[PDB]
Amino acid sequence: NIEGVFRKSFPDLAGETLLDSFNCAWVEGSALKQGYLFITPHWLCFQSTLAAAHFSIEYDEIKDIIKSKSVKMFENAIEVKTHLNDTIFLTNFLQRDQAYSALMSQWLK
Repeated sequence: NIEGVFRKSFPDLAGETLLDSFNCAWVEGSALKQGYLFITPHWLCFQSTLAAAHFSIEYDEIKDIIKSKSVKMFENAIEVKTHLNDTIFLTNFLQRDQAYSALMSQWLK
């Protein structure tokens, strides 16, 4: 029912097809929120599984996407840098390589 989460959380994106989705967590400082990364043709979105916290960012707002270096077994993060110089930290991916590839495909057009 991942589509239902998307359609409830992002009604402004009701015309967007859901191309892919990934389990991960949004981390901001000391706060971690487990949730879902959604990839649509124009938007990168996240909704927390058990909390209100969510975001949506257009690919034309994204300056860079980094597959974070790690020598730790269970850390698997992606960093999203915006043109407004914000940084979004996504962690705890089960399929980080696949997520990163799916991101590249839409961001690089």
